[PDB]
Amino acid sequence: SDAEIIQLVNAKHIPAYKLETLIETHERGVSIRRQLLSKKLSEPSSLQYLPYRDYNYSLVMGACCENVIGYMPIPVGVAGPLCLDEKEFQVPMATTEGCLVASTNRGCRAIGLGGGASSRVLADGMTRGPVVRLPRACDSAEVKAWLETSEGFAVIKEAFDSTSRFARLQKLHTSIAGRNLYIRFQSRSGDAMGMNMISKGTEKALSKLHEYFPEMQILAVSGNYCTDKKPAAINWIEGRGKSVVCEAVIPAKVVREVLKTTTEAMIEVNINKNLVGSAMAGSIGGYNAHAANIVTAIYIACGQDAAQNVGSSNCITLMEASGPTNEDLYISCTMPSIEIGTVGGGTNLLPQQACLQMLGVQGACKDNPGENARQLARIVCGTVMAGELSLMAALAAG
Amino acid sequence: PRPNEECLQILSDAEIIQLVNAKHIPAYKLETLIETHERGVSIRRQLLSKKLSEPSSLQYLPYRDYNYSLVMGACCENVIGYMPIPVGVAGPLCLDEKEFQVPMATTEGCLVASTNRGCRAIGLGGGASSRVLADGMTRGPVVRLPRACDSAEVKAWLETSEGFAVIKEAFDSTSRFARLQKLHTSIAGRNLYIRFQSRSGDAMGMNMISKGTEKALSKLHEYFPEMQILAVSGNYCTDKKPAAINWIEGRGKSVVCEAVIPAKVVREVLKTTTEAMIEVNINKNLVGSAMAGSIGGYNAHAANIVTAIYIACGQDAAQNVGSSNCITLMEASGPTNEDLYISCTMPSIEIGTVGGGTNLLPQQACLQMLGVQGACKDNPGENARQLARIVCGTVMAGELSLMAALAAGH
Amino acid sequence: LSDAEIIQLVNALETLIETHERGVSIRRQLLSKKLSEPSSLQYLPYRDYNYSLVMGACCENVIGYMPIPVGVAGPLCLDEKEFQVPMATTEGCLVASTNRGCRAIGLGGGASSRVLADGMTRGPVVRLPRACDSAEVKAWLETSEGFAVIKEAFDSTSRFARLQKLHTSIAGRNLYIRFQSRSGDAMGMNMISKGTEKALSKLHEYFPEMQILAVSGNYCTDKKPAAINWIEGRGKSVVCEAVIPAKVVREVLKTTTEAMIEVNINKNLVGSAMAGSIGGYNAHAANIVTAIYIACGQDAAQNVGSSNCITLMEASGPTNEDLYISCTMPSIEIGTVGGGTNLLPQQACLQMLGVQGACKDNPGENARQLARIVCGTVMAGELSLMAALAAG
Amino acid sequence: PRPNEECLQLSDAEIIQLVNAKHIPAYKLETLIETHERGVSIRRQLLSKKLSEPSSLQYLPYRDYNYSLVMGACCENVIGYMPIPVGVAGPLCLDEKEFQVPMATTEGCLVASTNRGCRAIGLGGGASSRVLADGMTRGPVVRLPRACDSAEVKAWLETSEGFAVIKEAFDSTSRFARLQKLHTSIAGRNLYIRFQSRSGDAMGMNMISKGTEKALSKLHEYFPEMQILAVSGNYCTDKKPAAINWIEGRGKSVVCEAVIPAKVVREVLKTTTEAMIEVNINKNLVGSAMAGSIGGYNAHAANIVTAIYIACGQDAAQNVGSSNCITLMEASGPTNEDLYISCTMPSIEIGTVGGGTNLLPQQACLQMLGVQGACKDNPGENARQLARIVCGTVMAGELSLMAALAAG
Ligand SMILES: COCc1c(C(C)C)nc(C(C)C)c(CC[C@@H](O)C[C@@H](O)CC(=O)O)c1-c1ccc(F)cc1
Ligand SMILES: COCc1c(C(C)C)nc(C(C)C)c(CC[C@@H](O)C[C@@H](O)CC(=O)O)c1-c1ccc(F)cc1
Ligand SMILES: COCc1c(C(C)C)nc(C(C)C)c(CC[C@@H](O)C[C@@H](O)CC(=O)O)c1-c1ccc(F)cc1
Ligand SMILES: COCc1c(C(C)C)nc(C(C)C)c(CC[C@@H](O)C[C@@H](O)CC(=O)O)c1-c1ccc(F)cc1
Ligand SMILES: Nc1ncnc2c1ncn2[C@@H]1O[C@H](COP(=O)(O)OP(=O)(O)O)[C@@H](O)[C@H]1O
Ligand SMILES: Nc1ncnc2c1ncn2[C@@H]1O[C@H](COP(=O)(O)OP(=O)(O)O)[C@@H](O)[C@H]1O
Ligand SMILES: Nc1ncnc2c1ncn2[C@@H]1O[C@H](COP(=O)(O)OP(=O)(O)O)[C@@H](O)[C@H]1O
Ligand SMILES: Nc1ncnc2c1ncn2[C@@H]1O[C@H](COP(=O)(O)OP(=O)(O)O)[C@@H](O)[C@H]1O
Ligand SMILES: Nc1ncnc2c1ncn2[C@@H]1O[C@H](COP(=O)(O)OP(=O)(O)O)[C@@H](O)[C@H]1O
Ligand SMILES: Nc1ncnc2c1ncn2[C@@H]1O[C@H](COP(=O)(O)OP(=O)(O)O)[C@@H](O)[C@H]1O
Repeated sequence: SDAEIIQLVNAKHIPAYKLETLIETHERGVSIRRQLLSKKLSEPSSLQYLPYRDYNYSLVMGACCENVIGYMPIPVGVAGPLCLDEKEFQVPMATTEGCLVASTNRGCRAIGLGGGASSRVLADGMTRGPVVRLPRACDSAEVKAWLETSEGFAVIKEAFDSTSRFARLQKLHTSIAGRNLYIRFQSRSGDAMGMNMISKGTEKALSKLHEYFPEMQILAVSGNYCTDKKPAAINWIEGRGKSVVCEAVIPAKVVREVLKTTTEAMIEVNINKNLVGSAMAGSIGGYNAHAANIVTAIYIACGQDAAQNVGSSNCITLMEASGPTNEDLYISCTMPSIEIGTVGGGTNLLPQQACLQMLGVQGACKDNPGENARQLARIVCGTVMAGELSLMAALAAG
Repeated sequence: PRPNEECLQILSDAEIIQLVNAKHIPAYKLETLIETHERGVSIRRQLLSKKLSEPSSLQYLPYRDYNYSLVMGACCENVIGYMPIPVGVAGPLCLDEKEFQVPMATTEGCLVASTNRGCRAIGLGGGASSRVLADGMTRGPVVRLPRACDSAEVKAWLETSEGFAVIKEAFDSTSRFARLQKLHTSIAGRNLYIRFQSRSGDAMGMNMISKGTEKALSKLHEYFPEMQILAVSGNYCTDKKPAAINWIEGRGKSVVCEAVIPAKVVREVLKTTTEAMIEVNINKNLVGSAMAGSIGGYNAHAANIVTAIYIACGQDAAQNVGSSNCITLMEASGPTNEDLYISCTMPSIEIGTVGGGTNLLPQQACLQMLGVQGACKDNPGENARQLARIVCGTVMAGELSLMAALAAGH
Repeated sequence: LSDAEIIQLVNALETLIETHERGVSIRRQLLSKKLSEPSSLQYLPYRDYNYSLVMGACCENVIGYMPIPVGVAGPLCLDEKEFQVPMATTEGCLVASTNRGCRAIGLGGGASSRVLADGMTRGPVVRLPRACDSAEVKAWLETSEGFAVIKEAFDSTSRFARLQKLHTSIAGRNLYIRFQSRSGDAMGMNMISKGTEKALSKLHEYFPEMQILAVSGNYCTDKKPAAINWIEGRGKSVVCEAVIPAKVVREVLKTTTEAMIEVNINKNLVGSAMAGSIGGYNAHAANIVTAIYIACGQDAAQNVGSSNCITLMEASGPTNEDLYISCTMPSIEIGTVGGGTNLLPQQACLQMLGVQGACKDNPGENARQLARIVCGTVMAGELSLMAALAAG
Repeated sequence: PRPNEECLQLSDAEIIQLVNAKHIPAYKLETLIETHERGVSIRRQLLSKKLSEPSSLQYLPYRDYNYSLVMGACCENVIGYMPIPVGVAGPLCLDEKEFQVPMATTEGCLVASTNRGCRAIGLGGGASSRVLADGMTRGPVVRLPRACDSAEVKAWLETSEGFAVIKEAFDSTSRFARLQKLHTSIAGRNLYIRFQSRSGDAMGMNMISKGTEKALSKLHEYFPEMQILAVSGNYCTDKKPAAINWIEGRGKSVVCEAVIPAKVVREVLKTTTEAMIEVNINKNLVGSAMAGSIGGYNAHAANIVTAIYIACGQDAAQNVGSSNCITLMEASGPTNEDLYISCTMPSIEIGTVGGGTNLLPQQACLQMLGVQGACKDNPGENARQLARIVCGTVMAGELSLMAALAAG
């Protein structure tokens, strides 16, 4: 019984996190971990409203989380339809910020009444940037030159690509800092965000490189040159994951009636807030109003890694006068580094798979690998554009 | 399935759907038409379900038994259910002579485990110490004057003791927690960006600062009638976008944390040496981030910890953008210089224990678990400050663990 | 003694020898023997130059001087005055294009400028045993009493040294302190350093465990790009503006207001954004800043931060066909006394502008006037080059 | 003083009379007169009357200078020249050679401190350097009607075929115009294209601008709807701080290194290896990080770059990006008491042919280094050698100044 397992565990031997190994059932393991934790709290009843029952923990234990004590429910709203590339999407948004889903929905409506939005994927490739060290800068220079010859690259590419069917080493960007050499490996990864896959490829590639340069020390599989989950100019300038651009034209009438403002007022706010304002703040990649809000809500709803909102949110929002009389609104959003996937990680869980299915991009695209992930990136870029339209109209109106 | 003329009373499921499609009523008004909250949701799902390519795609999206009462008109719209995020626990975290059991909402494997290991190394080292260096949420509107000479005049005016006092009075009249601290202004030709900074009790303070800013700008307008208020936010805050200003001047809570890990613990718990950790920290977190052209990203993975705690505690997760700013430093310490000194400095943790998502019960549970839920009666803001310290300490545990693993390499 | 005699004595200068010009001749001969082209030095000038002002103040191991052509652009109609701007450069068409920009402004009724802030900085890095201690020092530095004592100590070092504010930043047990102060008409580097050393010494008396790691911890920030100079300013922060009549844009600049605006937005704002620029939202401020700095005896290496600029353009007037233009430069590091401004030729260029030496009546006014002149000339430079790009 | 309508054959005051009468612009004095120095003397006299103190130009030299090289090439409305003291630091032991480095500056102790740095390196066995990349850039901004079109152009430019045709049109403009990679970036319907190419021993601006013009003209044939907004869209990026130059390089990317024996650090630099390291990490790495620097992880590279640039006829305004540098220091040797130091400079914009290097005095400083003009047999080698020299001198400068800060 629980009372029995509790005193057996209190007898040090087994730690609270070794409950999924002993106890013959997931949910009970959680209940037992909770009771044990409750007694260590200044308020033993604090867990009362934290849910944990009837959740499919089979897919979570040993793949997505440890020392599980329940789950956190995030309200999921829906914005749409989003008319993108001649299709209609109903976008799931997990958030606790009031008016976010509503304002984004309004943005979607303005786009719909404007004939829809168009998007293009400009680049696709997840990255990993390890740091290695040579005895001297002259040696690291030699390695860089070697990696730059067609023969050196081919050897590394072969080693990298042997690790998986989706591992296709695209290019290599190397940077030297004295005797240190940072190597940025880039590769597609089917419909997976590709972090783990690229890591495996990187470890195999660095090993092959160690044979030709035995004096090379592999300091860290990640030397922050990726760059993963930290702001960096490199992701903005060279891209990371999926680089996407979206656009739409909003008829003056729609700007007037749906957005409650004018094209001229929107343009003036965009230039002075999103361009000049971000410039005065010393921003690198943050030339937008609130891309992070949309990226985050969709990421949580679709099982993405929410911490990747850091670089995935990079965006430059542009607005221009358009049309016969210059009263129509041209708008574009360019996002160079959307880190996303429809396979693996949190996308392996059922509730998040439901939101992905809702968009028609769940799991692998069997006939065209990577297409589901690309479609999801396009959807994110389009929804961000709807979000930018709506919030900017509100700011422009006062 | 009764006809529409009869259905105008106060009925059946298929009938509401037929009344919705017929009288063209937007799905978002379902909360004001049906009896429960859960049924408004169920109908919305049913309406939504026909507009899909896979009508059964919502099958596993939970929606039943959720307390929508607190969500409606406050946290979300067009609700079709909720998304469960697994919550793990890392700890105890020995911080400032207390012990914390940190809730972490995540779907990334080994994150909670590695962070837990980091907590253990710290506990064995005698614990961590933290300090709140600054506290003040900001809002940075952009106004325009006819000429740069006029915007310069406004800037100078805002810089006199009398001008500031007038603005501070106007700003502070809007709320009991609104305490205008300072003003940072920047000019770009005829544009003037004004960064208002103020404490806000235990609330993250976005809404309170906006109200204060609107009252202050209105007052400023009385002194300079030719001033045009272009946007209540001119990106000079800066909210949810990377910016050097948050890194250099801070935003929300600026915090520093530190600990010393005995060589023995580095060896046995972290599976490496102090010397290897230091070498990885310098060449990855300092030199690597420098080569990548990073502003404020001199850390290994602060964003992972900040995000997991933010989701579990009802914070605004989109604020992970600036809240994640962190510089992690490591150095040789002790008699033989073999013990590991580690510090994490986070200038812009945007956080709160009142309002927004913290008004929901499940997230209040995670906040209670930390002992920082809601307002602090006897010392306003203390709960939010305590939460920021906890976030900074957990990030440091996360940095310790991940760096040890990278240092041990293979 | 001959020259080959003194040379032989050195093997087996201005201190030993009597003449200044002779000591240079000797050094040139001594150095001549180590080069693989000893004749190369024949075209490097050295005679008829008074090394008196240079020795022990501006340069060492002097082997001559480098002549930089000085051109003149103007008149520059700024704040109801007219300036003839000296520009030392070797880049063809720079002076000419800048002159054209000046003409467009003159025809537009002139330019207006304002100095928004004035204060040179020095940002030393100190260390405490623990982050908790550095936090304590920061808190103390932010109290009115703590600032008062540091200020008293800083200001006691010179008549001009006046401490304005303190910006402190923590990195674990490290504490970076940015001292900002006016400095009369001097660029103020040396003066601020003296003040900083006296202030840190005083701070040490309150916190004996504090280690002064370096008088400069790169938090100033001097001669390296940094967001801190852009956001908080350094030296003189200046804004300049003008309106160019549609006719002038058409006839002098050979383009239209609409084309200029479109180039400014997509080049200076969007382009600089795509490039990941911090403070480089302009076309070529560095060209003007550098040419004037060399001609006026400023420290040319300071072109790094001094060049920070955001150039803005918009439609103005009744029919919205006139060109409104502004340039905002947050960190112009400049001076009219000390350093290279102590030399006669550079003093001539400063006199040409009417800002040489100290402004006895109001210290700092000459330096402020020079900063305004630099900002206005940059604006003329931006107008001209942008017109050329908008046209083709 | 003869009458105006007589003089067309005359004195100084006669030229003045004519100019002030017909409102003939001062820059015309070059074509108007027959000589050069007299055109300068007349411009000064004319200018002197437009000054609040007509005696201003008294100490600004103009006599005995070679204006033939300047006129129509380096400067306009010339009123004289500005003398910048030139000091010498060295020998600089770099790659088994010895260099005597010319430095034009007015900052006291700069040459001296740099000289000390050179001595510490010499006594340490010298420094080694490598050129990692070479390629000047120009980054124009073009516009298409829609983002979908600009994306099509980007994709087209990325094919081996599309590139070849671009490389052709670009290369056909010069002997040295040899186009390497293309880096494109999209911002909605805007497309920024960064052309990168070697340029022999020339810094490369004009050369690459020409290639870019012909490449864009070529691209306009495949895309008639493409509008060339500006030959430079700030994506180069030239003379403005930018992360792109730091990350992708511009001009010459160079790395330099040396090891300084503990004894030398102690006796010449007056400090210890341990103190130097501690200052480097907390000033050049952490300090620059706290300041929000992009590419400024050094103590004073700009000082050395500027002094050498002025002395060698380089474009001094290029000190903005050319100064980018990350200075690194670490414990080395058996006893781990020796000082390892490296400086990495990704974007040194330099040349030994063209611009100010066409003038004699600056050619003297270039000859002093043995890199003047074109390298007949190995094009670009002189410019590369100059970049290595700059990187090595910066390293000497960093060593010396850091030692002084460490000692206190
Ligand atoms: C006037 O309110 C505008 C508004 C709206 C409306 C569309 C309902 N929605 C949101 C939300 C519901 C989308 C936010 C606030 C958005 C916030 O998350 C991000 C924002 O702070 C980023 C920035 O612009 O700097 C703001 C809003 C934005 C900035 C303000 F100062 C005040 C209010
Ligand atoms: C070798 O594995 C190290 C490791 C561990 C271990 C402590 C379990 N946990 C995580 C996780 C579970 C904490 C991550 C990966 C962490 C990832 O989210 C952020 C990381 O990418 C940040 C960065 O350093 O750039 C990595 C890991 C880090 C860098 C790699 F290249 C590969 C794997
Ligand atoms: C078509 O020529 C434009 C022109 C002019 C004209 C005003 C004579 N002058 C200069 C000079 C004489 C001012 C430069 C070249 C200016 C150069 O120094 C800086 C510039 O490169 C900064 C930038 O805009 O990125 C350029 C020019 C600028 C960019 C080109 F691509 C080509 C030519
Ligand atoms: C204590 O003097 C150190 C010293 C020396 C010595 C080699 C004589 N030379 C120079 C000169 C002569 C090389 C400078 C001053 C150097 C200055 O130009 C750049 C410097 O400011 C960059 C930085 O370190 O942030 C400084 C110096 C540097 C920083 C100070 F705070 C004070 C003095
Ligand atoms: N509660 C809500 N849920 C979803 N969308 C909403 C909500 N409120 C407003 N919207 C969006 O905002 C737009 C504006 O609606 P509203 O404020 O009622 O003004 P109007 O009647 O003038 O359109 C709607 O078309 C809808 O897309
Ligand atoms: N079409 C596909 N795209 C991507 N991954 C696929 C596909 N089909 C199968 N897979 C499998 O899924 C893995 C990616 O998921 P995972 O290992 O969780 O890593 P990550 O979440 O870091 O991308 C691949 O290594 C491969 O085994
Ligand atoms: N599943 C897990 N959940 C939580 N913490 C974990 C988990 N696995 C490991 N840890 C952390 O990692 C530390 C290392 O334990 P383990 O991997 O068994 O190695 P060792 O037995 O060599 O110490 C533990 O003290 C704990 O803090
Ligand atoms: N060599 C020069 N020196 C100084 N200013 C010049 C020079 N050439 C042109 N300018 C300036 O540029 C403007 C352009 O004149 P010019 O080159 O003759 O072309 P245009 O008359 O076709 O506009 C003039 O107003 C003048 O101020
Ligand atoms: N009006 C003035 N403004 C500034 N400095 C002045 C003034 N009058 C005299 N001075 C002197 O000139 C010195 C400034 O020159 P210097 O020490 O070389 O420093 P800087 O680096 O600022 O040029 C001051 O210390 C002071 O003795
Ligand atoms: N070896 C060489 N390398 C480069 N340029 C050379 C060489 N030999 C002759 N030249 C000529 O010198 C020019 C370089 O000077 P210039 O056109 O002013 O351009 P820049 O100074 O901007 O590099 C080249 O365009 C070419 O005509």
